[PDB]
Amino acid sequence: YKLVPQIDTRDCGPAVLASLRELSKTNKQGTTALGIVEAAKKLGFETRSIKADMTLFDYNDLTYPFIVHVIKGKRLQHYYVVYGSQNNQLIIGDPDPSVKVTRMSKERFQSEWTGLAIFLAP
Amino acid sequence: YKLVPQIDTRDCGPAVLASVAKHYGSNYSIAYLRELSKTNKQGTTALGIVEAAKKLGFETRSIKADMTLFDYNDLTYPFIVHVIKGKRLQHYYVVYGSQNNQLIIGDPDPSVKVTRMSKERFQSEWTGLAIFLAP
Repeated sequence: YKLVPQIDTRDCGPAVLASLRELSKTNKQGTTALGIVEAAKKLGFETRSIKADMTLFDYNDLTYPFIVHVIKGKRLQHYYVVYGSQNNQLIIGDPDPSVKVTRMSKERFQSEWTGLAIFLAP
Repeated sequence: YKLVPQIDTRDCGPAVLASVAKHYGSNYSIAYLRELSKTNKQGTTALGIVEAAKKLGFETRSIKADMTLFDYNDLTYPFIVHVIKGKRLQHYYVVYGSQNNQLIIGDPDPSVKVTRMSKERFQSEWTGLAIFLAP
């Protein structure tokens, strides 16, 4: 589960992306979903974004890994990486150096998750 | 329910901002809120709406909620919500009230403007992010 951690309080977008700062745009308020999409396009990846709910993790034909837009307190533009699910838990990567790859409850992820999932494939 | 429509492909953020700051008197040009909210080619981010609304003399609180939020009658309308509309992954609405199983929303889209919307459709578009602001 190779995850590249964040450094600045703004590079969360790029940080999930790699797992660059200018390609999306990333400015002071972090990246916008459209920015992640655009930047992933430039890098030779097909992208489809979807608005989903928890049933997305019931699907067996889900192509991991992918990006999710999440809200952490007042990090209203946060992003995770989703590598898989196991039992009733998710394996996610948080660019936040204090978190990185973690087991996370499906409940907790539901509380943070926008429903925005960005899928990419070459 | 007054609503400042969007013109540019990017100004949805600024447009909901003006549309609300208008409700408590203040009038601002979209070209300016654009600058305050740091809106670029890729629209505004929730942080942009928050910062800009503060700068405009508003105490603001953002929250992550679900539809149960509208089962609380002492909800103070109006407020801004982050929604997903098609490829418009950053769209925003104004929420003016609720009546029946339906909400009254303001969509800066000149073709939409103020509209009633079912609880279901709004649930499908909505992030859960609600931005409440007060002078």
